[PDB]
Amino acid sequence: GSSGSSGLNDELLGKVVSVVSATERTEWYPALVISPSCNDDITVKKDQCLVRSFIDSKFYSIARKDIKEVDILNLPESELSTKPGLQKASIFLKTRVVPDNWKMDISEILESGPSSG
Repeated sequence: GSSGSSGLNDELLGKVVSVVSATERTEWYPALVISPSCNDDITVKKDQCLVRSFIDSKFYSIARKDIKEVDILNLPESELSTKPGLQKASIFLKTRVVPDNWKMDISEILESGPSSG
């Protein structure tokens, strides 16, 4: 089980992050940073980056200056058990595998085992 496939390795990107609201520095939501590969029209400012929400799973364009490391997998079961954007996010921090609803580039790699059998 290896299947060489380097999908741009990063520390901040490809991981869950907390987005700080511009209308409320307090309010923050989880989002899986990503790059506009498929989406073209999606114009990402120079000080902006594409992310993947863990609530509705929508594509938002925030500023990296609004993002900041977070501990979703460190959150209490109370927050996760409740907060969705967190839970899912956390799940991806434990299961390290987004839902088929995302289909990043692993959910498919799953398949029926390594290669039939």
